[PDB]
Amino acid sequence: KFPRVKNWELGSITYDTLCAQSQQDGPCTPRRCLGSLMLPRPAEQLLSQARDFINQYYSSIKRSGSQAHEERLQEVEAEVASTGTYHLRESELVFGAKQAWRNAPRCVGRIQWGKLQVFDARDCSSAQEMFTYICNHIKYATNRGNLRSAITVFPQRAPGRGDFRIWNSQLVRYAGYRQQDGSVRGDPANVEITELCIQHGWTPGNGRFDVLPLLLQAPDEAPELFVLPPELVLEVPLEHPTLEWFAALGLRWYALPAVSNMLLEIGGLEFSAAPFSGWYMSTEIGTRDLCDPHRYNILEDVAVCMDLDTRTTSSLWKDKAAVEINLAVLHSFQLAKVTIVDHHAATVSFMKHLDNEQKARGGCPADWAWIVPPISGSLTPVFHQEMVNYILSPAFRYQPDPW
Amino acid sequence: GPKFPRVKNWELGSITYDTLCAQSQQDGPCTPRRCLGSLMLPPAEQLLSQARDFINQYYSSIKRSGSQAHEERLQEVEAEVASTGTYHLRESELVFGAKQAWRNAPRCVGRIQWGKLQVFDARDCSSAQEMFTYICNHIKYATNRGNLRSAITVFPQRAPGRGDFRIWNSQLVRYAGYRQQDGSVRGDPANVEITELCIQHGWTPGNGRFDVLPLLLQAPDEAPELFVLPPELVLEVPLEHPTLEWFAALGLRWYALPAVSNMLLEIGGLEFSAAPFSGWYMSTEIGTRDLCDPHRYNILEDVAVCMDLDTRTTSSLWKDKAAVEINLAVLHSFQLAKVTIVDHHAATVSFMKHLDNEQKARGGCPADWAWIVPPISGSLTPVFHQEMVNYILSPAFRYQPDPW
Ligand code: HEM
Ligand code: HEM
Ligand SMILES: Cc1cc(N)nc(CCc2cc(N)cc(CCc3cc(C)cc(N)n3)c2)c1
Ligand SMILES: Cc1cc(N)nc(CCc2cc(N)cc(CCc3cc(C)cc(N)n3)c2)c1
Ligand SMILES: C[C@H](O)[C@H](O)[C@H]1CNc2nc(N)[nH]c(=O)c2N1
Ligand SMILES: C[C@H](O)[C@H](O)[C@H]1CNc2nc(N)[nH]c(=O)c2N1
Ligand SMILES: [Zn+2]
Repeated sequence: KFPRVKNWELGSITYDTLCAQSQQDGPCTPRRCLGSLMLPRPAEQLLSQARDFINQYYSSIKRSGSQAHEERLQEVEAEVASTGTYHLRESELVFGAKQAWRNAPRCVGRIQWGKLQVFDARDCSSAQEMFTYICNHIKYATNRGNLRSAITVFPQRAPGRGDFRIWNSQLVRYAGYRQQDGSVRGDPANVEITELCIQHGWTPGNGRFDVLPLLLQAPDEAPELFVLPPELVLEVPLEHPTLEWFAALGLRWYALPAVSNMLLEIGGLEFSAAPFSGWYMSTEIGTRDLCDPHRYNILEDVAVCMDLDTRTTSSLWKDKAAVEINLAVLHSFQLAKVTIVDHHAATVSFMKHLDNEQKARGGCPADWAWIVPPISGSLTPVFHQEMVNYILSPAFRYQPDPW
Repeated sequence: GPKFPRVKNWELGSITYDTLCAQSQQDGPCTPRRCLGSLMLPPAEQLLSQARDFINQYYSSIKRSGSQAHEERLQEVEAEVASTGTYHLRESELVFGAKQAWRNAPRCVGRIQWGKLQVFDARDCSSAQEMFTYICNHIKYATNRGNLRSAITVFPQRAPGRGDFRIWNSQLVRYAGYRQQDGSVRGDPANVEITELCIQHGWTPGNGRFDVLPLLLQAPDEAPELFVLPPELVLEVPLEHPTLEWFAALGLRWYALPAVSNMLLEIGGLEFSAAPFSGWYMSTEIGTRDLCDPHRYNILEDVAVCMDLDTRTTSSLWKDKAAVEINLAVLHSFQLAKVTIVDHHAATVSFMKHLDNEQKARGGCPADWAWIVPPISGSLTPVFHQEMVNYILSPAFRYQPDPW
């Protein structure tokens, strides 16, 4: 009923009682576990999610059962009954966005959950306005290299109409241009979005690190194209502390990781555009973005530069090259004074987070496969820690692509 | 789409559907409400039903399903159980069942080799001395002077109110771990308990970092007996590095033969409590886990110091650099000594081949993602980008409680 959770390095045990608060089903059944899959395959229900959430909020400010709490429940009941929906107060939105981050099982960065700047953009009525808000978000979060976590929340989904959406998967992404002979120039993960940007009238570049425009969509309208001013997009040229040829690879990455395709669910309400951003963990760039074979795929090139023996896997050329690239990422961000965290530091701070949440809430939802870094897994404390995954609300969810 | 889990590979963009999971007769630990896949640990006519199912599986695998021989074997099994409460496997049924328990093991990346397993039948064994003889022959065959061969030895099955055959060691070859006066451990900390049990049963202990443990072997309703493995039978590999000359001076070594001795082999409801099985190593098991786990030999710092890394800051990636060199030392030294070993790249490539074989042969393959993905360079291997369905099929290897 309540899972026993063991750490195998330390021998310590806890019990997860928080999981009893889950009201949504994940993908697993007793017959089979689907925990390694990336994606999933009336008024009285909105009302009961709304009550839960308002109960969560008054409990958080230590005012459960108070006058303010009781009247807010009534405001919500009256509004749903008359209209089929309701609206959040700004402070409730602020609390709900922090909770959705806190509740995100795939995020190793949750020790920071309390420190989140929330921009209320729910008075947005046009793609133009979305663009201004997003530029403000980026300027704030970037902070000249001293990165600050942020989320901008555009207007909620409504029964009668289309969604506000950002078509891009992140605010900052490099173009992937499909070539004559089916090779890719740039980031292969962004081929389709690059093609959508072009067909909506973007004049494309022809480099490996061409920052994409945004496609922003106000309800029931064609998406609109907005070029991000180059001065807003902070980037870090990649070089290596001792390998001098490395800088000649012309490699670079952007400071700001900002997710823009996820849906923020709070108290039954859905925010289909609510982009959020923090700072990078070095392995996201050094290992996945640069070394994935279906991404920039630079491993072999680096290994050859290092004069390694590329003909046999057993020389561990791939491992040796991957470490140096992750090292180049860390050194380069440090040198350019741009916030970054390495995978050892991040995972140690996640273990602390696990302990804080154990005392605070009797548990912490975590997806082991996503928490464990993609190199040096067992060299991190999290490798050795059992984890319970489940869905709490407020939540960030996946949603279908708008096109 | 199909009413079965859809499974994607994100590197290649390819899709399969797992139909094999429908044949799972046993619940794992997950529910719709929470996933517990990262956790290391979880008969009147219930036996008949498991036996019938296994016999159906055997008759399928030889293509005699629905035949007269198939129906007669069924009848023979229920009659035996009807009159004695248990039944017994034919030789060829044991061989099939043992290979299928390996095939079915969600945590094993070596499964491409599953059809190639020497099965030693030791169901006539009646004493601890004879268990020892059997085990020694297994070790000789399996080791084959460095050209390793997968093998399993199967001792008599659990019987109605009669003691189990048990091997007390979790592996046939393990290094002692000696609890020191200052709280620390000399040798392998994983093995402090079994080490202290061996002494308690009369072993005279060494005091080294790599003392091979004796076996504690238990025949039915008898105290376990202690058996020292003849040293010439236990092939070890001293560890050296290909370019770092000082690495040899560290005096590290590991044994050639990984052989699990504490797992239960269940076949058709029959339970083989002593059934040691063995293969060859994947290099990360030694150079990443056994040598670098903090709660194991823990040599990362020492190696990083020799390599002159900055061990005072995480962001120098000293741990990552030392671990790569240790894994390379393990591969290099096994190669030089001509002892079969597989690195984590080759192993994982071969496991993807296996997945594609099993998709065609059976419609899926149970796989535990967290165990299959290697402990270093995870996303550098193809298995990282491959979704996996995990579920229990039988025949199976299972954990069982310690005999003490
Ligand atoms: C402050 C620094 C932060 C760090 C170092 C960090 C770290 C990470 C990392 C490494 C991932 C895995 C990314 C991947 O493999 O694609 C991730 C996932 C995620 N994080 Fe964070 N995070 C930070 C801030 C935030 C913030 C502010 C939020 C939201 C308010 C957030 C919410 C999420 C969500 C929803 C996911 C899952 C993304 C998905 O499913 O695709 N994180 N986090
Ligand atoms: C041929 C070479 C083989 C290789 C390279 C190999 C590889 C591995 C590896 C790397 C693991 C993970 C173990 C750990 O981290 O503790 C493992 C687990 C396992 N393998 Fe294999 N294997 C091989 C042969 C065998 C054989 C012959 C059997 C049985 C007949 C077997 C059955 C198992 C089982 C049951 C586990 C899970 C053990 C547990 O849950 O504690 N493998 N294998
Ligand atoms: C098919 C598919 C759909 C979907 N929605 N998401 C994915 C993978 C998720 C993901 C992919 C990338 N490239 C980057 C991030 C930013 C991760 C991040 C966020 C923050 C806020 C900080 C940080 N360090 N990293 C997340 C795949
Ligand atoms: C003490 C203990 C008890 C228990 N119930 N479970 C475990 C974890 C499993 C395990 C642990 C270790 N150290 C070694 C192996 C050999 C794995 C192996 C086997 C074969 C046959 C080949 C190979 N390459 N590796 C398996 C440990
Ligand atoms: C199939 C597998 O679940 C998939 O490759 C996951 C593994 N772990 C991950 N972990 C993180 N942090 N990000 C990822 O994209 C993935 N990919
Ligand atoms: C907590 C987690 O379940 C545990 O540490 C697992 C992770 N993956 C593993 N993978 C393998 N192959 N072997 C292991 O012992 C483990 N340990
Ligand atoms: Zn699961």
